[PDB]
Amino acid sequence: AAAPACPRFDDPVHAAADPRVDVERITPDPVWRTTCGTLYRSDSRGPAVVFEQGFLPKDVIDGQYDIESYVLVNQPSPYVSTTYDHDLYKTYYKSGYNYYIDAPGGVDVNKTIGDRHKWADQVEVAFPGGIRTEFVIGVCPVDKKTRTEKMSECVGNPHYEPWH
Repeated sequence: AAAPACPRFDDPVHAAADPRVDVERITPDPVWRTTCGTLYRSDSRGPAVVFEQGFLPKDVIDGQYDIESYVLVNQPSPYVSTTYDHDLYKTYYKSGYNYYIDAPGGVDVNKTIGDRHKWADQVEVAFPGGIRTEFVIGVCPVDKKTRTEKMSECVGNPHYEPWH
């Protein structure tokens, strides 16, 4: 069978864990992701924390709202970064976990700032205000020495709420 199209929420930051994010401050003009495939995030923070809190951004108030600046220099920002690439965890050595995300929206970085910048290979989606736990599917821990997922140790998020 051929797959169906994706639901479209009216609120572009419907997914935000911190709704104080000010969408009008995002620069440059964001190109919102309209697909709904699984996204991924490398993070060293453990699933007990992420499943309780979701992914909260570092600074929705005074953080770096410019996406190009945030991608290039990684200051505290209103964004939580994710990737289209299931395998990007292989490039994140420090990071103990590959989180699986099923969330509407997000700013498509390469569509917003182009695909010629230094980190275009990361195929990132930046979530303004972060990501509520109901949109975090689960996680797989990563074996650092082989850069592989420990698949018998993946865990589903009890708070995940499928929506499509």
